[PDB]
Amino acid sequence: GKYKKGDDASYFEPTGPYLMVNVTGVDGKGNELLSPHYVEFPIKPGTTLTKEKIEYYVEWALDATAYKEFRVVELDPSAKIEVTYYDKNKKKEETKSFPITEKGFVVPDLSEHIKNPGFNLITKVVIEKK
Amino acid sequence: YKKGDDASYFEPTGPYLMVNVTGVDGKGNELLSPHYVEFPIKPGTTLTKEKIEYYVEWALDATAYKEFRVVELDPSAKIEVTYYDKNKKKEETKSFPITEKGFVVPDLSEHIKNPGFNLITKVVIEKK
Repeated sequence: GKYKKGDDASYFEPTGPYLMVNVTGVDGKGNELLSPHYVEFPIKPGTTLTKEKIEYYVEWALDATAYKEFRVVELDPSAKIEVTYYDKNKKKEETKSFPITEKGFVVPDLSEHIKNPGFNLITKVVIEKK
Repeated sequence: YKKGDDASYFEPTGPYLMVNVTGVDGKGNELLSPHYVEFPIKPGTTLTKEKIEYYVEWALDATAYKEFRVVELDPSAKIEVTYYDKNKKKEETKSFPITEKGFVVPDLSEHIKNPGFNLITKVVIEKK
């Protein structure tokens, strides 16, 4: 490609829990500047993900694009981290949502159901150049 | 490695600004009929009215009017980009007005590697 997202990034699917960032970067006046690029970051259950760590993960997800030099200004207040998996026991698909807060929430261990759950972050973020 | 020197004899492989300019004098007599030039651009750049003015002046340097300066730009000018949305399977077109504050060049990577940002305008030019 002309900008192949993935310097070295794993060629095969992740072997453990990961955070998937899919943000759309916008300016203040509501103009879309950057379309969502797929980016993965491994995470560990037991970790606490706060709003500040989320802000830094999205700034790092931009470094994978042409907007590598932008900083996060403001994260959509309604963003949440969602995870979807199939529960072995009940036999249904289930989805958990965690809100992005200052105190934060702890990464759950869903390994009993899936070894590599995908924690999804899909929002808009106002970004500005450094 | 950035975005290319003297520019390609083929189609660019990165975002680029296509400049289509008609140069007139202070009386609207036409001096230069539509003249086309390409400039590579980088997503994330803020394109202001003043920057556009400089780009059109540079566009004139490859013509009999290289010694002329841009005096006024048509106030109805706009930058438009047309691409094919890969999610919607349709043609999409975005317009950006030329203003003093300007606008930030979007990255349309998800849909097209080398989008062409079209600038069609008429400008008053006068010898320096």
